Amino acid sequence: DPTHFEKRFLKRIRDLGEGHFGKVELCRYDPEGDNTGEQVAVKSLKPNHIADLKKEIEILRNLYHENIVKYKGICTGIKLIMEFLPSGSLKEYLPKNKNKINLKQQLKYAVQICKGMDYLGSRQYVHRDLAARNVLVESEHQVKIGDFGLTKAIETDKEYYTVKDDRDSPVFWYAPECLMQSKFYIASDVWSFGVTLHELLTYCDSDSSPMALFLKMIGPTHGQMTVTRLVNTLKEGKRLPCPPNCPDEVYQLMRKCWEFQPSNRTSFQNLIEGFEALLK
Ligand SMILES: COc1ccc(Cl)cc1-c1nn(C)cc1NC(=O)c1cnn2cccnc12
Repeated sequence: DPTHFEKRFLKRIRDLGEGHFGKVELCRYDPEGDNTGEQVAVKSLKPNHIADLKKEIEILRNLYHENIVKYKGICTGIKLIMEFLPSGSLKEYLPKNKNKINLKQQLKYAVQICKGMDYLGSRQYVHRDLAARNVLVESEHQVKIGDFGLTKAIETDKEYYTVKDDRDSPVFWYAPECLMQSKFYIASDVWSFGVTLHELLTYCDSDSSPMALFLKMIGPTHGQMTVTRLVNTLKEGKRLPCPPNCPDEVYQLMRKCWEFQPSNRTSFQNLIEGFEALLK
């Protein structure tokens, strides 16, 4: 079985990244024992979260798209084995490559994120975690959606999935329905995409991050009152400002991701056409 990675041959090299419950490591699968084996990215949990990882593995095993990270297999306790992309995420790549990545490349990356996301939605799934940290860089010409840790299936003939465990949520990327009722629609991922586009256009600058910008708008002195204050700001019609050097035509497309009601938001296909017209 080419998708079965034996524990004895999966050699840990170094850490790539870490979250609250999981971590990704660079390993080499070396059955020959001479360091000629293929490098792979391995996701595992820190010592039920085990059940969630098993559902995440089965989602990725069945996704096939040029802008979705490639599933390679499993190591059985279970580890998810995937292709290794040495450039890492946009969050680490963009601050180090501003000279190479111009506006034309930023908009092509935006089209690619939209294509991967439209494919996920056609498979009846809602991501719930679309942010620059979850987009990997294949090359200066290609990006891939690189994590599916919070992904849920939407029931047939239903418009949304309700999440009970909303602990450690990326609130500054969440649409009003997610914050107010814990409801996740395909239109909620469109809202998240608008915030990821803002990150891409600022080259993931820490000082102008969505969290930093919203906290200036609401006040960084609230604590447990932060989310209510965020909801009030959005209900008032306030939104993230236009990124520096971002043309108005691009900002207007970003604004279409942030219509208050999910049913009024632009689709991923409408965004692709919008960006393709600006690229011509
Ligand atoms: C999407 O990334 C993550 C997802 C979950 C976690 Cl827990 C950490 C990262 C992460 N943090 N950082 C800083 C870098 C990461 N990842 C890579 O560099 C990487 C390279 N190839 N690859 C393939 C699949 C997944 N990740 C990678």
